[PDB]
Amino acid sequence: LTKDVEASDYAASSQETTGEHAPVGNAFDKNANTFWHSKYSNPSANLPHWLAFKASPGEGNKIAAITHLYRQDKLNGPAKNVAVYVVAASDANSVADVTNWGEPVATAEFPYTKELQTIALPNTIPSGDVYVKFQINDAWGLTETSAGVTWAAVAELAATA
Ligand SMILES: [Ca+2]
Repeated sequence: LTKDVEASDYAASSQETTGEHAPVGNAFDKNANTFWHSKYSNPSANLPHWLAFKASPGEGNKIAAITHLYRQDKLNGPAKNVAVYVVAASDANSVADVTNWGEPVATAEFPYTKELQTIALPNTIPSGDVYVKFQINDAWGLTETSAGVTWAAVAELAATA
């Protein structure tokens, strides 16, 4: 019932730890002020960028939604076109082991905003413990109409059940 789910075993396509302290862990710490950021220091990562983690909802429940909160400080090309993949935690030893994520169970286009975004998931996803990949295919520019940025940042990523 609209409640948050234990996350663990965090992974990212890339992360910045040189130019600033922005590891994947920043996206799961329940602090709006901290964010994961893609590696932009040289050699910089490119799109798509993603975060993944394990969601543990309890035995008799299923994750209903992924939530995304951008950084809150400024508008710096927030995520635009996103995709969520899901597999059963049994599918591998850890998040990082997962070699096939299947078809996106959900997509979303986010408005030009810092506000919290919710992506409801289909009930065809496995029950109980799941690995989740949140992937950013496209980003906003520095205005709505300028060319999209090549980097990504997320202050918080979470699953509800
Ligand atoms: Ca954070």
